Amino acid sequence: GQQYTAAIKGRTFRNEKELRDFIEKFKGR
Repeated sequence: GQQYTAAIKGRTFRNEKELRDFIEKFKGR
């Protein structure tokens, strides 16, 4: 699969499950 390359620079995710959670962290401002 097309792994996320833009979405996040310097921190990539292998499991979208963890990105769904870290996403909850970015969305908060």
